[PDB]
Amino acid sequence: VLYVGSKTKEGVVHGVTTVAEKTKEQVTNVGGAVVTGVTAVAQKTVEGAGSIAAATGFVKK
Amino acid sequence: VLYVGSKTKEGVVHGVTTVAEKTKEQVTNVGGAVVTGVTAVAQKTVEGAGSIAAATGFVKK
Amino acid sequence: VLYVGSKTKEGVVHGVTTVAEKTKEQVTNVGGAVVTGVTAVAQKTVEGAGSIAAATGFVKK
Amino acid sequence: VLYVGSKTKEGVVHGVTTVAEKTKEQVTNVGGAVVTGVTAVAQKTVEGAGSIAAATGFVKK
Amino acid sequence: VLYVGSKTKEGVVHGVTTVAEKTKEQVTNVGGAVVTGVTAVAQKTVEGAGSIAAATGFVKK
Amino acid sequence: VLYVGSKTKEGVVHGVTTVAEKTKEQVTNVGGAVVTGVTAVAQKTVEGAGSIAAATGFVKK
Repeated sequence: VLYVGSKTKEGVVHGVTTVAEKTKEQVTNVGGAVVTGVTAVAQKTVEGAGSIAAATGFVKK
Repeated sequence: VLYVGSKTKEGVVHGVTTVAEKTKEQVTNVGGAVVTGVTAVAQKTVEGAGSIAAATGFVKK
Repeated sequence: VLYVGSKTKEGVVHGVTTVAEKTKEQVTNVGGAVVTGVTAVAQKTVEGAGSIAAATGFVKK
Repeated sequence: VLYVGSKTKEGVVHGVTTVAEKTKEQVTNVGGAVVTGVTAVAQKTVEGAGSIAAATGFVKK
Repeated sequence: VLYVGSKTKEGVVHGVTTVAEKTKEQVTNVGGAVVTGVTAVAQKTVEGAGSIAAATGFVKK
Repeated sequence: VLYVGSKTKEGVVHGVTTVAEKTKEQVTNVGGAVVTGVTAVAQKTVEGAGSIAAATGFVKK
């Protein structure tokens, strides 16, 4: 890989905004996965054979 | 891979916005996945054979 | 692959917006996979054999 | 005025919102009035004869 | 004036959202009034012989 | 004026949220008024003959 005089963005995440003033969450999980709210996942390169890169709310049995 | 004088951008997520004033959330998940809200996932390169890159609300058995 | 003085976008997600004032959600998942809300998934390359790139609300058996 | 139990609003401004990501303003005012933004104005009563209540962008020669 | 359990709205504004992704304003002004944005006036009572309630972009001579 | 359990809003302004990432103003005003941003104005009563209640970008000669 060669760059000269370049400005490039790879796997970047930015400017994630949320606005509220009243919010209630009543999660009652027992055995799985519950994801609520804001999250940011940003990779550039991952190598694997059966791997999971960006899991949000994942169960595997 | 060669770049000269380029302003490319690759695998970006930006400017995701949610505006509210009243939110209420009730979940009663027992055995799977319940993802609710805002999630921002961005990659450039993934390698695999049985890989999963961006899993959101994923259940596998 | 070579670039000379080019501005380009590859695999991007921008300017996704939701606006509301009242949101009420009562999901009661019993073992499947429920996704509600906003998610932003963006890659450039996905290499696999039986891979999954962007799964949102995915159940597998 | 004899409220004996009621949920009321009397002259309110709520939930004004503006979404953008690129914005440029160029104003070269010389002798007047220029308004280029977001303004929220709300009253209940005004009095008097020569009265101005909401004067967003007003010139009075 | 009486209210014995009545939910009422008296002169309000809401849900006046606006959305864009590229704005550029180049107003040039010398002698008048210019308004080039979003404004929300919500009043209940105004009175007077020469009253002006909601003037947006007003010139008076 | 009498209240025995009325839940009342009388001249309020809430939730005027605006969102951007890139913003640039180039104001070159002379001898006048220029307003380019966010303002919140909320009154209940103003009393007076020659009265101005909510002036935003006002010039009187």
